[PDB]
Amino acid sequence: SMKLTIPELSLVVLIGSSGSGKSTFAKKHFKPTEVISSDFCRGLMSDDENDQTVTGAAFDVLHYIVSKRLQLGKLTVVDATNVQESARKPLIEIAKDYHCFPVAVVFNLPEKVCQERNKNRTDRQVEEYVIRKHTQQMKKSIKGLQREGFRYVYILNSPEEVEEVVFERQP
Amino acid sequence: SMKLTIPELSLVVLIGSSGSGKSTFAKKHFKPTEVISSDFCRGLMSDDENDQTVTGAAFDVLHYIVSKRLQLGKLTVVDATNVQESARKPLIEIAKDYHCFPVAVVFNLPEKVCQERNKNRTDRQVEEYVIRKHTQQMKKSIKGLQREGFRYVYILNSPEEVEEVVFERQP
Ligand SMILES: O=c1ccn([C@@H]2O[C@H](COP(=O)(O)OP(=O)(O)OP(=O)(O)O)[C@@H](O)[C@H]2O)c(=O)[nH]1
Ligand SMILES: O=c1ccn([C@@H]2O[C@H](COP(=O)(O)OP(=O)(O)OP(=O)(O)O)[C@@H](O)[C@H]2O)c(=O)[nH]1
Ligand SMILES: [Mg+2]
Ligand SMILES: [Mg+2]
Ligand code: NA
Repeated sequence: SMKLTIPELSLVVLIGSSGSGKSTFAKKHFKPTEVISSDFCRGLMSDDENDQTVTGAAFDVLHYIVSKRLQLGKLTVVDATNVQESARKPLIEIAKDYHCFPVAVVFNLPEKVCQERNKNRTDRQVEEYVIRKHTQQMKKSIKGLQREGFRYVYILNSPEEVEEVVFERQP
Repeated sequence: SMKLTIPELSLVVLIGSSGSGKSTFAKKHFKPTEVISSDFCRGLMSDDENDQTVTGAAFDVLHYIVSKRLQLGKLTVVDATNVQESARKPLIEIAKDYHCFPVAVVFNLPEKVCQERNKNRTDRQVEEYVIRKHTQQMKKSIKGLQREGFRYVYILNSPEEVEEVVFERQP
Protein backbone atom coordinates (compact mmCIF):
# COMPACT_ATOMS: atom_id res chain seq x y z
CA SER A 1 0.00 0.00 0.00
CA MET A 2 1.04 3.61 -0.44
CA LYS A 3 0.11 5.43 2.75
CA LEU A 4 -0.46 9.15 2.22
CA THR A 5 -0.84 11.11 5.40
CA ILE A 6 -3.27 14.00 5.46
CA PRO A 7 -4.35 16.09 8.37
CA GLU A 8 -7.99 15.85 9.38
CA LEU A 9 -8.25 19.51 8.27
CA SER A 10 -6.90 19.48 4.73
CA LEU A 11 -7.66 20.94 1.35
CA VAL A 12 -6.92 18.05 -0.94
CA VAL A 13 -6.18 19.37 -4.39
CA LEU A 14 -6.43 16.71 -7.06
CA ILE A 15 -4.12 17.49 -9.97
CA GLY A 16 -4.50 15.67 -13.22
CA SER A 17 -5.51 15.59 -16.84
CA SER A 18 -9.06 14.97 -17.87
CA GLY A 19 -9.36 11.17 -17.83
CA SER A 20 -6.63 10.69 -15.19
CA GLY A 21 -9.25 9.38 -12.81
CA LYS A 22 -9.58 12.24 -10.37
CA SER A 23 -13.29 11.83 -9.80
CA THR A 24 -13.05 8.07 -9.60
CA PHE A 25 -10.30 8.41 -7.03
CA ALA A 26 -12.27 11.05 -5.14
CA LYS A 27 -15.33 8.77 -4.96
CA LYS A 28 -13.24 5.85 -3.72
CA HIS A 29 -11.35 7.79 -1.08
CA PHE A 30 -13.61 10.55 0.22
CA LYS A 31 -17.23 11.21 1.20
CA PRO A 32 -19.42 12.68 -1.58
CA THR A 33 -19.99 15.92 0.32
CA GLU A 34 -16.25 16.34 0.89
CA VAL A 35 -15.75 16.57 -2.87
CA ILE A 36 -16.36 19.80 -4.77
CA SER A 37 -15.90 19.39 -8.51
CA SER A 38 -15.61 21.89 -11.30
CA ASP A 39 -18.29 19.97 -13.24
CA PHE A 40 -20.61 20.47 -10.33
CA CYS A 41 -19.92 24.19 -10.04
CA ARG A 42 -20.33 24.77 -13.78
CA GLY A 43 -23.61 22.91 -13.54
CA LEU A 44 -24.86 25.49 -11.07
CA MET A 45 -24.23 28.18 -13.67
CA SER A 46 -25.55 26.42 -16.77
CA ASP A 47 -27.23 23.16 -17.81
CA ASP A 48 -25.40 23.59 -21.12
CA GLU A 49 -22.12 21.74 -20.49
CA ASN A 50 -20.25 23.26 -23.45
CA ASP A 51 -20.93 26.81 -22.21
CA GLN A 52 -17.44 28.30 -21.94
CA THR A 53 -18.87 31.64 -20.81
CA VAL A 54 -19.70 30.36 -17.31
CA THR A 55 -16.22 28.96 -16.59
CA GLY A 56 -15.05 32.04 -14.64
CA ALA A 57 -18.10 32.19 -12.42
CA ALA A 58 -17.85 28.45 -11.84
CA PHE A 59 -14.24 28.90 -10.64
CA ASP A 60 -15.46 31.70 -8.39
CA VAL A 61 -18.29 29.52 -7.11
CA LEU A 62 -15.88 26.58 -6.57
CA HIS A 63 -13.51 28.79 -4.60
CA TYR A 64 -16.28 30.23 -2.51
CA ILE A 65 -17.86 26.87 -1.58
CA VAL A 66 -14.42 25.51 -0.68
CA SER A 67 -13.71 28.66 1.37
CA LYS A 68 -16.92 28.24 3.36
CA ARG A 69 -16.29 24.50 3.95
CA LEU A 70 -12.72 25.02 5.15
CA GLN A 71 -13.97 27.92 7.25
CA LEU A 72 -16.23 25.37 8.93
CA GLY A 73 -13.18 23.14 9.34
CA LYS A 74 -14.44 20.55 6.89
CA LEU A 75 -11.90 18.59 4.87
CA THR A 76 -12.50 19.37 1.24
CA VAL A 77 -11.28 17.82 -1.97
CA VAL A 78 -11.09 19.89 -5.12
CA ASP A 79 -11.97 17.65 -8.02
CA ALA A 80 -10.79 19.71 -10.95
CA THR A 81 -7.89 19.37 -13.36
CA ASN A 82 -5.83 21.96 -11.47
CA VAL A 83 -2.95 21.62 -13.92
CA GLN A 84 -2.51 25.40 -14.27
CA GLU A 85 -0.71 27.32 -11.55
CA SER A 86 -3.35 30.02 -11.85
CA ALA A 87 -5.98 27.51 -10.69
CA ARG A 88 -3.90 26.24 -7.79
CA LYS A 89 -2.91 29.63 -6.47
CA PRO A 90 -6.28 30.72 -5.10
CA LEU A 91 -6.83 27.26 -3.55
CA ILE A 92 -3.57 27.51 -1.65
CA GLU A 93 -4.51 30.98 -0.42
CA ILE A 94 -7.89 29.71 0.65
CA ALA A 95 -6.26 26.83 2.50
CA LYS A 96 -3.84 29.13 4.26
CA ASP A 97 -6.60 31.70 4.98
CA TYR A 98 -8.49 29.15 7.04
CA HIS A 99 -5.38 27.46 8.43
CA CYS A 100 -5.79 24.21 6.54
CA PHE A 101 -3.00 22.14 4.99
CA PRO A 102 -3.10 22.25 1.21
CA VAL A 103 -2.24 18.79 -0.08
CA ALA A 104 -1.41 18.08 -3.69
CA VAL A 105 -2.33 14.67 -5.07
CA VAL A 106 -0.92 14.42 -8.53
CA PHE A 107 -2.06 11.89 -11.08
CA ASN A 108 1.22 11.62 -12.88
CA LEU A 109 -0.06 9.10 -15.43
CA PRO A 110 1.02 8.88 -19.06
CA GLU A 111 -1.04 10.83 -21.62
CA LYS A 112 -1.95 7.57 -23.37
CA VAL A 113 -3.63 6.17 -20.25
CA CYS A 114 -5.81 9.29 -19.98
CA GLN A 115 -6.54 9.38 -23.69
CA GLU A 116 -7.74 5.76 -23.61
CA ARG A 117 -9.96 6.15 -20.55
CA ASN A 118 -11.40 9.24 -22.21
CA LYS A 119 -12.33 7.34 -25.37
CA ASN A 120 -13.86 4.59 -23.22
CA ARG A 121 -15.94 7.02 -21.18
CA THR A 122 -19.71 6.82 -21.48
CA ASP A 123 -20.58 9.77 -19.23
CA ARG A 124 -18.92 12.69 -20.99
CA GLN A 125 -15.77 13.12 -23.07
CA VAL A 126 -13.26 15.82 -23.99
CA GLU A 127 -11.37 16.20 -27.23
CA GLU A 128 -7.94 14.61 -27.46
CA TYR A 129 -6.15 17.97 -27.67
CA VAL A 130 -7.51 18.85 -24.21
CA ILE A 131 -5.81 15.85 -22.57
CA ARG A 132 -2.54 16.36 -24.42
CA LYS A 133 -2.41 19.89 -23.08
CA HIS A 134 -3.51 18.89 -19.58
CA THR A 135 -0.82 16.20 -19.40
CA GLN A 136 1.96 18.62 -20.42
CA GLN A 137 0.63 21.16 -17.93
CA MET A 138 0.42 18.57 -15.14
CA LYS A 139 4.00 17.51 -15.81
CA LYS A 140 5.32 21.07 -15.82
CA SER A 141 3.63 21.63 -12.47
CA ILE A 142 5.13 18.83 -10.41
CA LYS A 143 8.53 20.30 -9.48
CA GLY A 144 7.09 23.56 -8.18
CA LEU A 145 4.19 22.32 -6.08
CA GLN A 146 5.94 22.43 -2.73
CA ARG A 147 7.19 25.96 -3.46
CA GLU A 148 3.60 26.91 -4.42
CA GLY A 149 2.60 26.31 -0.81
CA PHE A 150 1.41 22.71 -0.78
CA ARG A 151 2.46 21.33 2.60
CA TYR A 152 2.36 17.72 1.40
CA VAL A 153 3.05 16.78 -2.18
CA TYR A 154 2.11 13.22 -3.23
CA ILE A 155 2.96 12.23 -6.76
CA LEU A 156 1.29 9.08 -7.99
CA ASN A 157 3.42 7.81 -10.86
CA SER A 158 1.39 4.91 -12.24
CA PRO A 159 -2.09 3.33 -12.13
CA GLU A 160 -0.81 0.76 -9.62
CA GLU A 161 0.46 3.45 -7.29
CA VAL A 162 -2.91 5.25 -7.58
CA GLU A 163 -4.70 1.98 -6.83
CA GLU A 164 -2.51 1.30 -3.79
CA VAL A 165 -3.19 4.64 -2.12
CA VAL A 166 -4.53 4.62 1.40
CA PHE A 167 -5.05 7.91 3.17
CA GLU A 168 -4.23 8.02 6.83
CA ARG A 169 -5.93 11.07 8.38
CA GLN A 170 -3.60 10.95 11.38
CA PRO A 171 -3.25 14.64 12.26
CA SER B 1 8.83 30.25 4.57
CA MET B 2 8.97 26.61 3.43
CA LYS B 3 7.26 24.64 6.16
CA LEU B 4 8.23 20.95 6.36
CA THR B 5 6.14 18.83 8.67
CA ILE B 6 7.76 15.89 10.41
CA PRO B 7 6.34 13.67 13.12
CA GLU B 8 8.05 13.61 16.52
CA LEU B 9 9.10 10.03 15.75
CA SER B 10 10.98 10.54 12.51
CA LEU B 11 14.00 9.18 10.80
CA VAL B 12 15.03 12.20 8.82
CA VAL B 13 17.13 11.11 5.89
CA LEU B 14 19.17 13.88 4.31
CA ILE B 15 19.85 13.28 0.64
CA GLY B 16 22.45 15.33 -1.13
CA SER B 17 25.77 15.44 -2.88
CA SER B 18 28.97 16.14 -1.03
CA GLY B 19 28.97 19.91 -0.62
CA SER B 20 25.18 20.24 -0.80
CA GLY B 21 25.04 21.60 2.75
CA LYS B 22 23.60 18.56 4.57
CA SER B 23 25.65 18.92 7.75
CA THR B 24 25.22 22.71 7.76
CA PHE B 25 21.48 22.20 7.40
CA ALA B 26 21.48 19.50 10.09
CA LYS B 27 23.30 21.76 12.54
CA LYS B 28 20.86 24.64 11.91
CA HIS B 29 17.67 22.61 12.26
CA PHE B 30 18.44 19.83 14.73
CA LYS B 31 20.11 19.11 18.06
CA PRO B 32 23.61 17.64 17.77
CA THR B 33 22.65 14.32 19.37
CA GLU B 34 19.74 14.02 16.93
CA VAL B 35 22.25 14.04 14.08
CA ILE B 36 24.25 10.94 13.18
CA SER B 37 26.70 11.52 10.37
CA SER B 38 28.65 8.99 8.34
CA ASP B 39 31.74 11.14 9.01
CA PHE B 40 31.32 10.88 12.75
CA CYS B 41 30.98 7.07 12.54
CA ARG B 42 34.01 6.81 10.27
CA GLY B 43 35.91 8.91 12.84
CA LEU B 44 35.15 6.31 15.52
CA MET B 45 37.04 3.78 13.41
CA SER B 46 39.93 5.94 12.19
CA ASP B 47 41.92 9.11 12.82
CA ASP B 48 42.35 9.77 9.13
CA GLU B 49 39.70 12.10 7.71
CA ASN B 50 37.36 10.47 5.21
CA ASP B 51 39.36 7.24 5.72
CA GLN B 52 37.94 5.18 2.88
CA THR B 53 39.34 1.94 4.28
CA VAL B 54 36.75 1.67 7.10
CA THR B 55 33.61 2.63 5.15
CA GLY B 56 31.68 -0.59 5.69
CA ALA B 57 32.38 -0.51 9.43
CA ALA B 58 31.41 3.17 9.54
CA PHE B 59 28.01 2.53 7.93
CA ASP B 60 27.45 -0.53 10.18
CA VAL B 61 28.04 1.71 13.16
CA LEU B 62 25.73 4.33 11.70
CA HIS B 63 22.97 1.80 11.23
CA TYR B 64 23.48 0.41 14.68
CA ILE B 65 23.47 3.82 16.38
CA VAL B 66 20.44 4.94 14.36
CA SER B 67 18.59 1.72 15.22
CA LYS B 68 19.33 2.12 18.95
CA ARG B 69 18.11 5.73 18.90
CA LEU B 70 14.88 4.90 17.09
CA GLN B 71 14.46 2.04 19.55
CA LEU B 72 14.45 4.64 22.30
CA GLY B 73 11.86 6.44 20.19
CA LYS B 74 14.21 9.32 19.54
CA LEU B 75 14.09 11.47 16.40
CA THR B 76 17.21 10.86 14.36
CA VAL B 77 18.69 12.60 11.36
CA VAL B 78 20.94 10.62 9.09
CA ASP B 79 23.60 12.94 7.78
CA ALA B 80 25.14 11.03 4.92
CA THR B 81 24.95 11.36 1.12
CA ASN B 82 22.12 8.83 0.85
CA VAL B 83 22.05 9.28 -2.91
CA GLN B 84 22.12 5.54 -3.43
CA GLU B 85 19.03 3.44 -2.96
CA SER B 86 21.20 0.79 -1.32
CA ALA B 87 22.11 3.36 1.33
CA ARG B 88 18.49 4.55 1.80
CA LYS B 89 16.73 1.19 1.90
CA PRO B 90 18.26 -0.01 5.15
CA LEU B 91 17.31 3.31 6.79
CA ILE B 92 13.73 2.82 5.59
CA GLU B 93 13.72 -0.74 6.91
CA ILE B 94 15.24 0.40 10.22
CA ALA B 95 12.54 3.06 10.49
CA LYS B 96 9.74 0.63 9.71
CA ASP B 97 11.06 -1.85 12.31
CA TYR B 98 11.03 0.72 15.08
CA HIS B 99 7.67 2.02 13.90
CA CYS B 100 9.07 5.38 12.86
CA PHE B 101 8.22 7.58 9.89
CA PRO B 102 11.03 7.88 7.36
CA VAL B 103 11.25 11.39 5.94
CA ALA B 104 13.30 12.38 2.90
CA VAL B 105 14.84 15.84 2.68
CA VAL B 106 16.49 16.20 -0.68
CA PHE B 107 19.10 18.82 -1.48
CA ASN B 108 18.20 19.12 -5.14
CA LEU B 109 20.77 21.84 -5.74
CA PRO B 110 22.55 22.31 -9.04
CA GLU B 111 25.89 20.52 -9.23
CA LYS B 112 27.84 23.75 -9.65
CA VAL B 113 26.50 25.01 -6.31
CA CYS B 114 28.00 21.95 -4.59
CA GLN B 115 31.22 22.20 -6.61
CA GLU B 116 31.69 25.79 -5.50
CA ARG B 117 31.08 25.04 -1.86
CA ASN B 118 33.42 22.06 -2.12
CA LYS B 119 36.40 24.23 -3.11
CA ASN B 120 35.94 26.57 -0.17
CA ARG B 121 35.85 23.82 2.40
CA THR B 122 38.55 23.87 5.01
CA ASP B 123 37.42 20.64 6.58
CA ARG B 124 37.72 18.24 3.66
CA GLN B 125 37.12 18.26 -0.09
CA VAL B 126 36.29 15.69 -2.73
CA GLU B 127 37.24 15.55 -6.39
CA GLU B 128 34.82 17.10 -8.88
CA TYR B 129 33.77 13.73 -10.29
CA VAL B 130 32.45 12.66 -6.89
CA ILE B 131 30.05 15.59 -6.76
CA ARG B 132 29.06 15.10 -10.38
CA LYS B 133 28.17 11.50 -9.58
CA HIS B 134 26.37 12.32 -6.31
CA THR B 135 24.27 14.95 -8.10
CA GLN B 136 23.37 12.52 -10.86
CA GLN B 137 22.49 9.88 -8.31
CA MET B 138 20.46 12.33 -6.23
CA LYS B 139 18.49 13.50 -9.27
CA LYS B 140 17.70 9.95 -10.36
CA SER B 141 16.56 9.21 -6.83
CA ILE B 142 13.88 11.86 -6.51
CA LYS B 143 10.93 10.36 -8.39
CA GLY B 144 10.99 7.02 -6.59
CA LEU B 145 11.49 8.20 -3.00
CA GLN B 146 7.80 8.00 -1.99
CA ARG B 147 7.57 4.53 -3.48
CA GLU B 148 10.77 3.53 -1.59
CA GLY B 149 8.85 4.04 1.61
CA PHE B 150 9.47 7.64 2.52
CA ARG B 151 6.21 8.88 4.12
CA TYR B 152 7.02 12.53 3.44
CA VAL B 153 9.26 13.61 0.58
CA TYR B 154 10.54 17.17 0.69
CA ILE B 155 12.54 18.42 -2.26
CA LEU B 156 14.47 21.65 -1.82
CA ASN B 157 15.24 22.98 -5.29
CA SER B 158 17.47 25.97 -4.55
CA PRO B 159 19.55 27.57 -1.79
CA GLU B 160 16.67 30.03 -1.37
CA GLU B 161 14.27 27.18 -0.65
CA VAL B 162 16.87 25.49 1.58
CA GLU B 163 17.37 28.75 3.46
CA GLU B 164 13.59 29.21 3.90
CA VAL B 165 13.07 25.80 5.47
CA VAL B 166 11.41 25.56 8.85
CA PHE B 167 10.47 22.24 10.42
CA GLU B 168 7.17 21.64 12.17
CA ARG B 169 7.31 18.66 14.50
CA GLN B 170 3.83 17.25 15.02
CA PRO B 171 4.00 15.14 18.19
O1 LIG C 1 -8.30 3.19 -12.45
C1 LIG C 1 -9.13 3.70 -13.26
C2 LIG C 1 -9.62 4.97 -13.03
C3 LIG C 1 -10.51 5.55 -13.93
N1 LIG C 1 -10.89 4.85 -15.00
C4 LIG C 1 -11.83 5.37 -15.98
O2 LIG C 1 -11.34 6.57 -16.55
C5 LIG C 1 -12.44 7.38 -16.95
C6 LIG C 1 -12.16 8.81 -16.48
O3 LIG C 1 -12.19 8.81 -15.06
P1 LIG C 1 -12.67 10.07 -14.17
O4 LIG C 1 -14.02 10.55 -14.66
O5 LIG C 1 -12.42 9.69 -12.72
O6 LIG C 1 -11.55 11.09 -14.67
P2 LIG C 1 -11.39 12.62 -14.26
O7 LIG C 1 -12.40 12.98 -13.19
O8 LIG C 1 -9.91 12.82 -14.04
O9 LIG C 1 -11.82 13.33 -15.65
P3 LIG C 1 -12.37 14.87 -15.82
O10 LIG C 1 -13.59 14.97 -14.94
O11 LIG C 1 -11.23 15.78 -15.44
O12 LIG C 1 -12.72 14.87 -17.30
C7 LIG C 1 -13.69 6.77 -16.33
O13 LIG C 1 -14.50 6.12 -17.34
C8 LIG C 1 -13.16 5.75 -15.36
O14 LIG C 1 -14.03 4.62 -15.28
C9 LIG C 1 -10.37 3.57 -15.23
O15 LIG C 1 -10.76 2.95 -16.26
N2 LIG C 1 -9.51 3.02 -14.36
O1 LIG D 1 23.96 27.57 2.43
C1 LIG D 1 25.12 27.12 2.47
C2 LIG D 1 25.39 25.92 3.12
C3 LIG D 1 26.69 25.43 3.18
N1 LIG D 1 27.68 26.12 2.60
C4 LIG D 1 29.07 25.63 2.65
O2 LIG D 1 29.31 24.50 1.81
C5 LIG D 1 30.30 23.65 2.40
C6 LIG D 1 29.83 22.20 2.46
O3 LIG D 1 28.67 22.15 3.29
P1 LIG D 1 28.36 20.85 4.20
O4 LIG D 1 29.66 20.30 4.74
O5 LIG D 1 27.24 21.16 5.17
O6 LIG D 1 27.90 19.87 3.00
P2 LIG D 1 27.61 18.29 3.23
O7 LIG D 1 27.61 18.03 4.71
O8 LIG D 1 26.39 18.06 2.36
O9 LIG D 1 28.88 17.56 2.51
P3 LIG D 1 29.48 16.06 2.85
O10 LIG D 1 29.57 15.98 4.35
O11 LIG D 1 28.49 15.14 2.19
O12 LIG D 1 30.76 16.12 2.05
C7 LIG D 1 30.54 24.13 3.81
O13 LIG D 1 31.81 24.79 3.84
C8 LIG D 1 29.44 25.14 4.04
O14 LIG D 1 29.88 26.21 4.88
C9 LIG D 1 27.37 27.34 1.95
O15 LIG D 1 28.27 28.00 1.40
N2 LIG D 1 26.12 27.81 1.90
MG1 LIG E 1 -14.03 14.14 -13.20
MG1 LIG F 1 28.52 16.65 5.85
NA1 NA G 1 -8.87 5.24 -7.79
